Amino acid sequence: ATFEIVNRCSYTVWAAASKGDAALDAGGRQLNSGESWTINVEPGTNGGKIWARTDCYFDDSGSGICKTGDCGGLLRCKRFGRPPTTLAEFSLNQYGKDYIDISNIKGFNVPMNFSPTTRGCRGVRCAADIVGQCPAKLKAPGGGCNDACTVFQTSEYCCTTGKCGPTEYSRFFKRLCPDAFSYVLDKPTTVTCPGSSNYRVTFCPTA
Repeated sequence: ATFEIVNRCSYTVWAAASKGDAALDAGGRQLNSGESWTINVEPGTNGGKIWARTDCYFDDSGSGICKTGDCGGLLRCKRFGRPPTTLAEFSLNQYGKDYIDISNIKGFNVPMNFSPTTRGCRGVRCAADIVGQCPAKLKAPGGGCNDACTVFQTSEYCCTTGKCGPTEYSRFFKRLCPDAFSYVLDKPTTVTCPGSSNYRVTFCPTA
């Protein structure tokens, strides 16, 4: 499948793409405002993620540090990023269907739009001012709005027993971005698309 990754933010972001155990394509790249990066992901990819990182320094060997979404200090991510990160998640060619969603289970950093560029399904979006409204206990000094698991490490917020309910924190993310997963057991806002679809992810889709 082809993913085009479009930075519509006024600020530079460092896009990242991984399936946890490896890079997807180059794994990461700088995107200045308006730039687009087209990547190829292998059919059958299960548990792929896309996100933006903010405020990154990298040396000439591709080593450094971002304030949100850092993936062990590399430009080209092999691993998932440090929260807070708004996540585009996908599993492709799963019994003939692709499954997409946006998640705030690991917090929020940049607003996003994750849509098909082929026919047969709808996109999803989380484009509210979650950082501006974030609660002080979840505000990340680095930038962004953490999830309450990250911060408090309780069974309830992390859903460690497999039984958990929504919370004051999860409801905050849900109130602002109802189409994004707000906690691990939220009613699914997964979208099922035809197998082998192509997509666009747009950072700051409205500004």
